Order: sequence, then structure tokens, then C-alpha cells
Amino acid sequence: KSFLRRNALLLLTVLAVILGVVLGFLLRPYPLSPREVKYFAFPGELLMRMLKMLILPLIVSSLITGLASLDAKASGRLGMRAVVYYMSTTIIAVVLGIILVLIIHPKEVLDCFLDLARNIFPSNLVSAAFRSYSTTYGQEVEGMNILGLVVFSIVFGIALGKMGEQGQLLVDFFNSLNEATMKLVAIIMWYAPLGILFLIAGKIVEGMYMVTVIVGLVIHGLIVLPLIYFLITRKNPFVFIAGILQALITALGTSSSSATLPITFKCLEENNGVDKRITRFVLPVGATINMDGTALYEAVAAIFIAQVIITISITATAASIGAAGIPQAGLVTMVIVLTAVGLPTDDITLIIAVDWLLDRFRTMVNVLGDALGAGIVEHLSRKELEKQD
Amino acid sequence: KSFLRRNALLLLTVLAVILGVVLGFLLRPYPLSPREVKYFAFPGELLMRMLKMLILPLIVSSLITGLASLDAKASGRLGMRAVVYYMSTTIIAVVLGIILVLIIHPKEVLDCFLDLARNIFPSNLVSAAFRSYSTTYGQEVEGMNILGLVVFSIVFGIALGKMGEQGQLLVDFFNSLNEATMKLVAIIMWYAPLGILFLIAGKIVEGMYMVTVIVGLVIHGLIVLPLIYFLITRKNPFVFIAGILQALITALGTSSSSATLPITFKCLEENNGVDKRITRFVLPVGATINMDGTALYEAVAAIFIAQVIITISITATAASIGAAGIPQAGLVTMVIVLTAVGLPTDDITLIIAVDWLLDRFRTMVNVLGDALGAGIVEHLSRKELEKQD
Amino acid sequence: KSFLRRNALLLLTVLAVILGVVLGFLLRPYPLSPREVKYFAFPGELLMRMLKMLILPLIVSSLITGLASLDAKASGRLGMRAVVYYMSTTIIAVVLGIILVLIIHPKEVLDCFLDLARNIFPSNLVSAAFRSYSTTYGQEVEGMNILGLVVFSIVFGIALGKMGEQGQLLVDFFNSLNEATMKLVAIIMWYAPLGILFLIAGKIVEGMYMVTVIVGLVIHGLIVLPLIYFLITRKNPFVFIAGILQALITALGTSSSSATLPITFKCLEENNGVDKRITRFVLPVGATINMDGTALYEAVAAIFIAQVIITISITATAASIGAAGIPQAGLVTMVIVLTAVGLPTDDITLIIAVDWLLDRFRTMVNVLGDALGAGIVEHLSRKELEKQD
Ligand SMILES: COc1ccc([C@@H]2C(C#N)=C(N)OC3=C2C(=O)C[C@@H](c2cccc4ccccc24)C3)cc1
Ligand SMILES: COc1ccc([C@@H]2C(C#N)=C(N)OC3=C2C(=O)C[C@@H](c2cccc4ccccc24)C3)cc1
Ligand SMILES: COc1ccc([C@@H]2C(C#N)=C(N)OC3=C2C(=O)C[C@@H](c2cccc4ccccc24)C3)cc1
Ligand SMILES: [Ba+2]
Ligand SMILES: [Ba+2]
Ligand SMILES: [Ba+2]
Ligand SMILES: [Ba+2]
Ligand SMILES: [Ba+2]
Ligand SMILES: [Ba+2]
Repeated sequence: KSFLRRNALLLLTVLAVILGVVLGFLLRPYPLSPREVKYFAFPGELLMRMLKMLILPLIVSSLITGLASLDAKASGRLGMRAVVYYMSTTIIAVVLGIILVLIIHPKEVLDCFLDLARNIFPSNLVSAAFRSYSTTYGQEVEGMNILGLVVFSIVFGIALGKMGEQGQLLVDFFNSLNEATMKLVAIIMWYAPLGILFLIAGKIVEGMYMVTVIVGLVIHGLIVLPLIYFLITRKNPFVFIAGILQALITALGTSSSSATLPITFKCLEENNGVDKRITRFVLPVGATINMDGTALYEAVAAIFIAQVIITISITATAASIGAAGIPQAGLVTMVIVLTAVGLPTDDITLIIAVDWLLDRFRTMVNVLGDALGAGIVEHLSRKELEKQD
Repeated sequence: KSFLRRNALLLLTVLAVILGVVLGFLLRPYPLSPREVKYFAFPGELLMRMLKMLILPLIVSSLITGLASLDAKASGRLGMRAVVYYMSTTIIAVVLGIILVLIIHPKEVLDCFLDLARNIFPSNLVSAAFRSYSTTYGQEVEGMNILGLVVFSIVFGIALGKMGEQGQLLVDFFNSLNEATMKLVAIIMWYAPLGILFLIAGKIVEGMYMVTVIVGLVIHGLIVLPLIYFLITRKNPFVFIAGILQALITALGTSSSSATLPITFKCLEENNGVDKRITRFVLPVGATINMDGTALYEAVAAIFIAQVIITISITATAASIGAAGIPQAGLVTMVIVLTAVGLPTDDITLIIAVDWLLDRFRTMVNVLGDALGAGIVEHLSRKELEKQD
Repeated sequence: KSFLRRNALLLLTVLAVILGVVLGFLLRPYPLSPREVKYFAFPGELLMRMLKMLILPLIVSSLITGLASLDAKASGRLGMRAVVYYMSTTIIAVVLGIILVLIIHPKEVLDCFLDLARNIFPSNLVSAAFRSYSTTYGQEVEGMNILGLVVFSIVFGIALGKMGEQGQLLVDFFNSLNEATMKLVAIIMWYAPLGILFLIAGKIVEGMYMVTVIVGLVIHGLIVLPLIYFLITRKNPFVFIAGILQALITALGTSSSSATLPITFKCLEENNGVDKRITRFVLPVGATINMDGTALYEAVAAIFIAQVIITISITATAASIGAAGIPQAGLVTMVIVLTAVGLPTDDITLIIAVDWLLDRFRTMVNVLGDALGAGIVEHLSRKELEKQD
């Protein structure tokens, strides 16, 4: 009884996964048009817009204060410590993908590197809050420029840090804004179980590589990542993963690390006891530039098509970073990557009917990586963080 | 002479209605293209963009401070007291509409209830400041999401209230912003007479049901509403209506309660002597969810078409709430409501050439309802308001 | 050696003009498609979006504080003193253009005056941050409404000034914001040489009137304008022009006074020693309503076409003010001005292949005029500025 009292919200999302599959299998025969499916998955659709709402005011207020609270010279130190984690875990994942196809084996290319550089520096900061640049044959398309806003907020935040007295007001303005948006997420946590159960039920009611990706994704998230945690922190990872259980189950239903960022934040500040100044530093960047989960799913999909190496690995990386939160992101990223090799897009019509579940697993590995990444950073922060205290 | 000195701006808008009809009748024969009509009604067109400008920064700053100044638990009490007024006056109006067709008698349906729930929770708060969602066969169309911004500002404002110390800065930021935008409306008041005279003159230069609606709209605004004021407040209503005379004449020319909201605000705070904390609480919501005036005009138009009950009443309600400030709002709302019954849209081509005057009358009944509603709330506020003082 | 140490950034942009023409002439034979030209001028293209980014938060924060710091009654005095400079230098330029075609001689019209009045009062302030109104046969087109934002910020800033105590917080908020965005421009200064050298190199790799315009533009910028400086200030102008050398060379590569505004600001506050309160007052307005450079190039192009007076002068003025920062601004402004006279648009296909260099020269005369204009204002400010101190 005592476990049910405390982990009330946690077990409810566990129950939402069970009852979501149950209701999905209860209404599996579909005599109704996919239009009626959209009207059924509506209580879960509402949950998405509530989270999407809160992304932009959180992701902006988090980085602006996070880099201003931290010393401008020590932030560069901690930054390199965080980048080391990002580049390493990405290298291991792309290496893991090659081994995963060695034993088992079941818009232009240059523009995907030009539009990424173009998105990093936003031409208009308001247009950045809802539009992303992508060269098509206007040029600015729908979906938040989360990369350009993260980049700007990192330099704008650091500029306030180098201002001190005058800059203090703006930092006090964004910290009250970060707390205000985090006080709104307190209610979105309770709508999540009702949402997720109607969200996954509508997504089930609509190929050995499908199992191949899950094999790699679990071996990375349960061996590679926890072993990288135990190596530096010297602390038990399944104690750290236990705290972020509410965030990982939401990622299992959201399929967006950027939309689960508000939950992950409360799953690290409140549950695992991580300093706000370093969750605001690691997590927003990890929700936009992490490749651990996506590159391990994209690259394996880029070798399966060759049946029907250095160049393929770099193109799969700039795919997800070039699509932070764009419409039909997974669909377009796999289309552009096939032009780089030359293989036909006939195989893509098959992956769409199965990506709906695999995109949830890759986000779950990404969310785990951002959380564990923040945890690994904390141990290398202890010298710079005590300096401010 | 002494009356002309004080009520200078008031009598000038009275003179604008007279001179506007006079100039309209002076230039009634139209050998000029409707393109030339648009160039003539330009000094009135400019007035609209000046008001439209100020809607968003007022409607956001009003609710955020209004709900933060008030106690988070007492706001829920006052809210229920306000909702009681909204639901009651709407029920009387829809009942009045049935009696008005008993004696005299001269995009999908489900989507109008899905898009309303979708608009309440905005997917992006910046996209909310200029776009509204509406499923069409992109999906987000032009016109402010005033409902989603009102909803967000009510929960964001209440979150600041539950913050106290940290939240104080943001509330001080929006209250200085509410005063700044209200200091800009001081000048827009003087442009209104020159505007309205060229606005109504261009709108006259371009069916017993036309008189039927005015019969119901005046009997509601002069009997139903003032009697609801005298019943609770026990104060003379035509003394309260006298103060809001500058706001009612602007509504007679604007045809938007949301665009007359900046005038109505100064017509209650300065003219009728109503506490800012409860004008900021009632009026913005009344300008977005009031049905007293619109449902009494929409429902009567929904029975006139049947010649050439419970289901018709609920659909006419979600029409205006689903079109807070959308392009050709009255045109699209009557198109979707005819699909729910089945009657042809042939009759709609006739109502457009006469709605231009009837939309001004419905807004006038709405504006009166929001003002009287705020007045009725004040008497039920006296216990909760003295608590803060 | 000592000159190279101090003027490090200055001589690097001088070197960028040299090496930019050199690299442009090194890669002048073009066997590559204009698509490949766009991929080559990319390190200069990135510089533009970095500046464009910073326009809106600078142009808004500059005017709001600038007019609030200054007395609301004295700002009207200084304003008339600034307007006098704008109207005079524009009259001399349009007169100079008539003399320049006397000795050498080598969407509707009304809508360009209706859309300008429509843009001055923005219908939505968020839509103003990225869209400008222009009647076409939706109605709001891409490109910032810099005029509507300048107009609003001037009245919003003055409203804060007339608020005092309550208004102080918002002014402290925008001044910390002006300093934050100006601390970001410190880095964009160093990217400028690498940018400009790849920006002009890509623009060279793609008619006596071409030389005629440069004759007028230099005689105005080296005689008319410096003589207007020496007449009032009684100080050497080529000492004042020397300080703004980093800003004039950026205008020679940017072709936008609005995008060089962040550099010009640091080129007057730091280099020439001009009071922030009057640079924030003159420069943003000068970057949006100046005609000295553009009207002297547009009007000369409006007489050259007549080969293949009062009405032509007023239409060329409302062209640039109607296109503050719109896509293909110089292309559309010359198209609409030919309809006013009646001459064919066949000559316009020839000016496009040469405007790329002439648009850089007109912006340079505009930037010089805004800087010298601010300098001339300072001497007429000394009484009103010492009053605040
Ligand atoms: C391309 O996507 C990115 C941008 C940033 C980061 C790192 C990060 C994380 N995680 C955060 N929170 O801050 C900084 C980072 C640095 O590497 C460097 C650090 C920094 C310090 C001082 C000056 C800087 C100037 C520009 C950019 C970063 C700067 C801040 C990683 C990837
Ligand atoms: C659908 O459109 C609406 C939204 C709000 C309202 C009411 C209102 C008015 N008028 C204002 N100013 O505040 C609140 C209202 C409540 O009913 C409840 C009240 C409230 C108190 C505490 C927590 C809340 C949480 C969510 C929403 C309202 C809350 C605030 C009416 C219709
Ligand atoms: C059409 O484009 C413009 C708008 C403004 C200006 C002038 C200017 C410059 N430069 C600045 N910084 O402030 C003011 C100006 C005034 O003429 C008048 C002055 C002013 C003082 C008091 C009340 C005002 C009310 C409305 C507008 C300006 C006002 C401010 C020039 C052209
Ligand atoms: Ba990584
Ligand atoms: Ba400090
Ligand atoms: Ba009502
Ligand atoms: Ba308090
Ligand atoms: Ba001028
Ligand atoms: Ba003061």
C-alpha cells in the first residue's frame, strides 16, 4: 500500500502502457476510417500540444539562466566536459551499428550541412520560435528552430553573465519564468496517464531489422551508457535510472526528447537530486544534439536498404540535428540519406508503418543519455559548482 | 456648455454616428468600384489596426496580473461566480431566441468541438499570438488564438500567485506593461470619432428576420441584463450603462468586443469606478467566451433557414467560441452550423449583405454583458477583495 | 606597427575588400551554375543572418529606452530637430538628382501610400517582427515591419517616460536587453572580414547611368553632408567620418543600414564618443526613413527610363519607406515607380545585373547621413541633455 501512495503518478503511467495496449487490442479490428482513429487518439493529442506549448519558454529560460548563474570561463570548461560525453557516446553508437549489421545483417546532401549551419544562426528570433530553415525547390518551413534558439540562448545567457549588475534583472526575469513554466508542468504530469493510454492505443491501430534496432538500442542503454556512468561517477546507475522512470515512460509515449524535457527536468531536480544549474546546462542541449539513440536506428536503416561507410555515418548525424522538431522528421531524414548512397526510396514506404514504435525507443535511449550525461557532468562540476556557492 | 466640456469625447462619437450616416447617405449613389470604397473607409480602417495592435499585449498583461493579485483559492471562488453569470445569461438568450421564432417566425460538426479543445491548449504560444487552429482539407489559419492566450494567461498568472517572492517581478513587469498599453489607448480614443464616421459611411455603401434579431437583442440588453444587475447589486443599471457609453458606441462601430476591450477597460476603471483586479478578471474572458449577444443572433438565423432543437443550441455556442478573432468569422460560423441541420447555404448569400449592421448590435449586447457581468461580480467580490486590502 | 595593433579590425575589413575583389577576379570565369555561387558566398551569407537576428531586439530596445531616458516634452523638441535634418538632406538629394540629369543625361501608386500608412500602425506586433503589409492580388508578406516596430517603440517608450516609477522596471529591462544584444555584436565584428571577402566575391561573379549615380552619391556624401556638419557643429567632418570607418566599410558589403545599425551604434558610442541616449534616438529612425542615398539613386533611375517631375519625386520617397526590409526591395520599388509615369519595365531587367554594387553605395550614403545626423543633433541636444544630468 505504501508504494502505491508515493509512486502514484509513476504506477499510473505504467498502468497507462498496459491499458493502452489492452484498449488498442480491444479495438484492433478497424472497420472505421483513419479519420475516426484521429478522433479516438484525441485525449493523447491534447497532451502533446500542452507539452509543445511549454517547450519554447522552458528551453529559452533554462539556458539563459543556466549559463549566467555559472561563471563565463567555467561554463566553457563544463561545456567541453559535456561535449566530450556527447561525441564519445555518439562514436560508440555508430560503431555499435556497424557490428549490429556485421553479425545479424537482415534538397541535396550538401544542403543538409548548409541548412544546419543556417539554422544555428537564426535570421529572425521570432520566426525561430515556430519556423525552421530548409532549402526546397517558401524556404522557411514549419516547426520550431530549437537549434537556433538553443544556440542564441547559450550566447545570450553568457553575455548576461559578463554583465553582472545590469544583467542580473534579465536573469531574475528568466529564472522566475523557468519556475512559472515548471509550475505549469505539475498539472501536465497528471494528464499524461489519460493521454498516453489513448496515444499508444491510436498508434498501434494502423522485417527482422525491426528487432535488430531494439537489440542495439537496449545493449547501448543497458550496457554502454550505465557502464559510462559507473566508470566516472562510481555510483549505481539503476538507482539513477529509477529516479528518471517517470521521464523514460513519457518518452516511450511522446517520441520527442524536447517534449519530455519538462518531465525529465522534474525527474532530475526532484527525483535524482541534481543541481538546477547543471540540468539547465546539459538537458536542453541533449534534447537537440544527442545522437546516441537516433544514429543507432538511422544508420542500421541505412545498411538494410543496401541489400535490396565513413560518408554514411556523418550524413546520419546531420539528419536529426537538421530536424530538431520538424513535421514528419523521421520520414524526411531517411529520404535524404538514401540520395547520399543512391539506393531507392521504395523501402521507405515499409519503414513508416513500423517507425511509430521504433521512434519511441530511440527517444527513450536519447532521454536516458541526456539524464546520465547530466549525472556524469555533475561529478566533473563539483569543483566549479562549489566555487559559486 | 458645461456638458459639452466634460463629455467632449462622448458627444464626438455620438456626432460620428450622425455624420457617418449623413456622409454615407451623401455618397450613397455608387458609380465607383468597391475597390474605391476601401480607399474611402481607410481613416476608419487605420483605427482598427491601432486597436488590434493593442489587443494581444493588453489581454495577456490583464489576466496574468489580475489572477496573481487575487488569491489563488479566492480566484477559483470569484471564477465560479463569474461562470455562473456567463452560463445563465447564455441560457436566457438561447431560450429568448426560441420564443422570438414562436410568435414572430419570418470542416465538420464534431471538428468545431475538436478545434475548440485544440485552440484552448496552444501548441505554440508565439503561433498563438497570430494563428488559430482549424481543421481544413496548412491546418493553422490566420487570426489570433485569443482563447488559447486567455487560457494560458489564466494558468500562467495563477502560477505566479503561487510563487510569491520570485513571481513578484513578472507580475510587476506585466502590470507596468498593462499600464503602458493603456496609456497608448488614451490617444486611440481621440482617433475613434474620425475613424467611426468613415468606418460606418463605407459600410452602409455596399428580410423581416433583420428586425426580428434587433427585437430580441434590445429586449435582452434593456430588460434581461439590467434586471440581472438590479437583482443582485440592487443599484440602478442605467447609471452603470451611462459610464460605459463611450465603450458601447465604439462597439457599435468596431463589431469586435476584443477590439473595444481597451476602451471598455477605461470605461469601467475611470467612468463607473470598478476595481482593476476584477475588470482584468471578468472583461478579457467576456470578450472571448460571451454568447448573450451572438447566440441570440446566430440561433435566430438557424431557424429562418429551416423555412426555405437541443442539437442546434449547442452548435451555435461552439461557433463564436471557435472564432474569437478569425477572418470572415460570422460568414464561416453560419456555414458550418447549416451542415449540422442539413439546410442549404443559398440563404447565406443574402445574410452577408445585412450582417454588417447586425454584427455591430450583437457586439454591443456582448460588451454590455461583459461590463454588467463585471459589475455583478464586484458585489460578490467585496469579501475576497477587502481580504487583500 | 602601432597603427596595425589598434586598427586591427578596421584594416582587416579594408583587407577583406581587397582580397574579396582579388578572389572574385581569381574565380571570375564561371563554368559553375549560379547554385554553386550560393554555396561559395555562404561564409558571407551566415554573417547576414547573424546581423538580421540582432536587428529586431536592438531596434526595439534602443528606441524604448532612448525616448524614456529623454524627457517626454524635450524628446518632441529633439525630434523636430532631427526631422529638420531628414527633410532637408532629402530635399537637397532630390534637387541634386535633377541637376545630375540636366548636365549629364545618359499593386498601384495610391497603394504605395496606403500600405505605408497601414505599416506605420501594425495590426499585430508579433506579425510585425517578421511580416510587412503590401496589397497584392495573403496580404501580409515576408520581411520585418521595421517601420511599424520603430513607430510603436517610439510611442511605447514615451509612454514609459510619462509613467516614471512604474515604468522604470520596463526601461531597466530594455536597457539590459540593449546592452546584451550589443555584447553579442562584439563577436559579429570579427566574423565580418571573413564574411565580406566571400560576400563581395560571390556578388561580382554573376550603361553610363551606373557612373552617373556614383557621381551624385559621392558629391552628396563628400560635399553636401560634411558641409551640413561643419555649418552647425563647427567641427571637422573627416574626423567624425574616421570614427565610423568600421561602419561605412560594413555598409559597403551589407547593403542594409538596418543590418549595419549594430556596428554603426558601436562606431558612434565607442569610436566618435556620442551620447547613447541620442544614438538610440537618431540612428534607428535614420536606418528606416532616410532618403539621402536611396532617393538620389532611385530618382536618377526614374529619368534614364524616360529616354527609351513633382509627382516622380514624392513616389520615389514612399518607395524605400514602404520597403524597410522586404525581399527584392530594390527590384519591386523600381517596378511600381514606372507605373506612375507609364514607361516600360524592359529597362529594369538591365538594372538588376548592376544594382548589386549601387545598392551598397546608396546604403553607405544613408549610414553616413544617420551618423552625421546624430552628430548634428548632439550640438542641438547639449541644452536638453545637461538638464537630465
Ligand atoms: C553546437 O551545439 C552546442 C552548443 C553548446 C554546447 C555546450 C553546452 C552543452 N551541453 C552548453 N550548455 O554550454 C556551452 C557549450 C560549449 O561547448 C561551450 C560553452 C561556451 C563558453 C563560452 C563562450 C561560448 C561562446 C559560444 C558558444 C559556446 C560558448 C557553452 C554543446 C553543443
Ligand atoms: C474556459 O474559459 C474560461 C476560463 C476561466 C474562467 C474563469 C475566469 C473568468 N471570467 C477567470 N478570470 O479566472 C478563472 C476562471 C475559472 O472558472 C476558474 C479559476 C481557476 C482557479 C484556480 C485554478 C484554475 C486552473 C485552471 C483554470 C482555471 C482556474 C480562474 C472562465 C472561462
Ligand atoms: C514617421 O517616422 C518618424 C517618427 C519619429 C521621428 C522623431 C524621432 C527621430 N529621429 C524620434 N526618435 O522620436 C520622435 C520623433 C518626432 O518627430 C516626435 C517625437 C514625439 C514626442 C512626443 C510625442 C510623440 C507622439 C507620437 C509620435 C512622436 C512623438 C519623438 C521621426 C520620424
Ligand atoms: Ba551524444
Ligand atoms: Ba552576481
Ligand atoms: Ba455569457
Ligand atoms: Ba505578495
Ligand atoms: Ba533624410
Ligand atoms: Ba526617473
